[PDB]
Amino acid sequence: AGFYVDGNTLYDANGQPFVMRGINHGHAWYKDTASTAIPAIAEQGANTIRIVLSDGGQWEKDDIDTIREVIELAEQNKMVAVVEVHDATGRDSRSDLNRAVDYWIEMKDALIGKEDTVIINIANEWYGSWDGSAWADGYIDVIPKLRDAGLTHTLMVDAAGWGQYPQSIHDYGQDVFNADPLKNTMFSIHMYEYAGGDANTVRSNIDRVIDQDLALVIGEFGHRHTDGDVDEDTILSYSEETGTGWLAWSWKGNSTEWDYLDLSEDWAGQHLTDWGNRIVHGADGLQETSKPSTVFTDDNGGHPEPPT
Ligand code: NA
Repeated sequence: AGFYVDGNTLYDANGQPFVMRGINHGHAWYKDTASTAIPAIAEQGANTIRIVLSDGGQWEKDDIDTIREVIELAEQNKMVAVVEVHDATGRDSRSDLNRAVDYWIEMKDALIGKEDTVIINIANEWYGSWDGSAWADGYIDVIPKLRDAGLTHTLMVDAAGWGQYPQSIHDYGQDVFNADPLKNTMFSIHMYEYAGGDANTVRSNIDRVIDQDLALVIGEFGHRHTDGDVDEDTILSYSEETGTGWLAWSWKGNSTEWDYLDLSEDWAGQHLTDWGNRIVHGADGLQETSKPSTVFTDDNGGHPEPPT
C-alpha cells in the first residue's frame, strides 16, 4: 500500500482511481503557515495539496521535522500530499537535479511508510530547455537511486521547458517510465501561457500524454489575466472529461505582480479571491468534482463485519 499507476490512471492503495483536484501551497516561502493553510485548503474541498519544499538551494531548507509536520497535517485533513523540491526550477544542471534527489534520500525516514498518502514530485520544473532527450537522461539516471534508497511511492515527473514543454513527455515519457524498476511514475504539465493558452492547446497537451497510456496531472496552472491568456475553463472541463488531475497555483503568497494567482486573501481561507471562487465553487471546480482518496476512510470498502 499505496499509490500505483496502471496506464493513464493513478490508483489509491484500495485500487480506486484517484483524480487529483487540489491546490499548490508555497510552504517553502511561508513555513510557519502550515497548520493554518493546510486545513484551510482542505476546507475548500481539495483532495490533494502540492507542498512546495526547498532543499536549501534558493530558499531556506525544509528540514526533516518540517516535512513530518506538513505530512501529518495533510493526513489529518484527509488530503494526499504531493511533496516537491522547488530549487532546481528551470535548471538544465544535473547537479541541481542531484541535490533534489539527495534531499529525498536524506529525508527518506519522513516518507517511508506514507506511500498510501504521499506522492513524490522529484523536482519542480527541472530542465528549463526546450528538448526531451537530456531531460529524460536525468530521470533515467536518478529514479533507480530513489528506489534503491527504499522509496516506493508513486513518483511524479514534471515536463521539460519549465513544465511547459509537454512534448518532452510525449516523446520520452515511456523511456522515463521504463527506467523506474517499480513502474510507478506519473507526469505533470504546468499550464500557463505556453502550455495552456487556448482550448486546442490544453486538449492536445493532455492527449499527447494520456493517449500514450501515461498518467498525468496538470500540477500547476493559472488563469486568463490582462497580460495573458490561460484557458482555465478548458483545463477544468477537459480534465473532468478525461480523468486528468489538476492542482491550481496557488493558495496564497505570490509576489506582487503575480498576486492575481492567489486563491485566498487570507491564510485561513475565510476570504477567497475571484480566482479562489472560480477554482472552489465554479464549473468543474473542487466542490463539483473533488473526491477524497478512499484511504482516508477506514471502512474496508463496505465489507460486512461478522455478527457478535
Ligand atoms: Na462471535
